[PDB]
Amino acid sequence: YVEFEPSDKHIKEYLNKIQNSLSTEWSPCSVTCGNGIQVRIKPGSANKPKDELDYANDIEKKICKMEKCPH
Ligand SMILES: [Pt+2]
Repeated sequence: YVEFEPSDKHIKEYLNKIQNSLSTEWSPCSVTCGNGIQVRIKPGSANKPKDELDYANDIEKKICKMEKCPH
């Protein structure tokens, strides 16, 4: 059945996109309408170099919901 949840592959793609602004503050929502994701570096991982961020443990993720997508 369709999951209707964001996928890890897609969240990782977003991480690539916003990597220059990635911080311990929540990122912008990945979408301007519908459902997307926001990500941030976990506060306890702020000291880590970019190349040692573990997806599961060092990155936090939350669903964000914008207004319905228009036709
Ligand atoms: Pt929104």
